[PDB]
Amino acid sequence: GYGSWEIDPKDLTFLKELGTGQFGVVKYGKWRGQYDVAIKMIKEGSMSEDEFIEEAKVMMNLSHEKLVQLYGVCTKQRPIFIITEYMANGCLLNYLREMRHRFQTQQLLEMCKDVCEAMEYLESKQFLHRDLAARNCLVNDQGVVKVSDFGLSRYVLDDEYTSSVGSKFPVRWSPPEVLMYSKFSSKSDIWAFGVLMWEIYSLGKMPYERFTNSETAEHIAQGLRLYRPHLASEKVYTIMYSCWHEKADERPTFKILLSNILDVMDEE
Ligand SMILES: Cc1cc(Nc2nn(C(C)C)c(=O)c3cc(N4CCN(C)CC4)ccc23)n[nH]1
Repeated sequence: GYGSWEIDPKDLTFLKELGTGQFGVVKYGKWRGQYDVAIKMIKEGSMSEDEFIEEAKVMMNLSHEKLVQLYGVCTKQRPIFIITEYMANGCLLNYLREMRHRFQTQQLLEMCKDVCEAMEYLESKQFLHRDLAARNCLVNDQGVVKVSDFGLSRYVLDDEYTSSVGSKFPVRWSPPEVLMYSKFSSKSDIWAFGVLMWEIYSLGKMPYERFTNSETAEHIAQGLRLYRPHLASEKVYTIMYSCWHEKADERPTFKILLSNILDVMDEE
């Protein structure tokens, strides 16, 4: 079985429906009567057994404070449950678009820092995310941003690349070598991170806000990039822009990006 990862359904309680997507309903509940959890009730026939086993392995091997944590699964009942850590402020993209937060740039840089820490860990484990974007990060009650949409959490979040069976490609988060040749690498994650920084500093604007995906691909083919968001200092823009070098091998690592971000944070 799944050992300690197999959660006893008797230890779950339900409080509120958070969402309903392609792979089923997500509810906010408690585990053991004390721990806040997001509970995904998997729609029967939305994923195969092998897919589940593969994606479970992914989440069970990876663990970091800035990665949305799997708590467990219930697999002896129908429907299947996936139990994850609860993130009270939900999706980062919607969070950024709420104008009432009136974010300081210090807050925005800390969001970047949180994600960069998670990505550095993934980098260290040789794990490629492949769909890093604000829509795929979650925010907890404390304003801490964490990366999700990996392994089983792809199904929890009703990932549109997964639910569209590859139809909806993240063009606006992709480097030229991906758009041209499907050449995925750590450096395609690095590129995505830069675009994410841009999303954060643009308070959740769609990247290439006046372009189609097709115009976007042409724009980057001309060596052109996203402008500096007004809220981003020149130093911050230098960091995000470094992620978009034409040559993949000229792009920084997440280790370097984290050091750059911290240096700017301490400089304020
Ligand atoms: C996996 C996981 C998901 C999760 N929490 C939430 N997930 N989702 C979907 C991604 C399922 C929401 O849509 C959502 C929305 C909110 N509202 C949104 C409205 N805002 C004003 C208050 C917070 C909170 C939490 C969530 N924690 N862990």
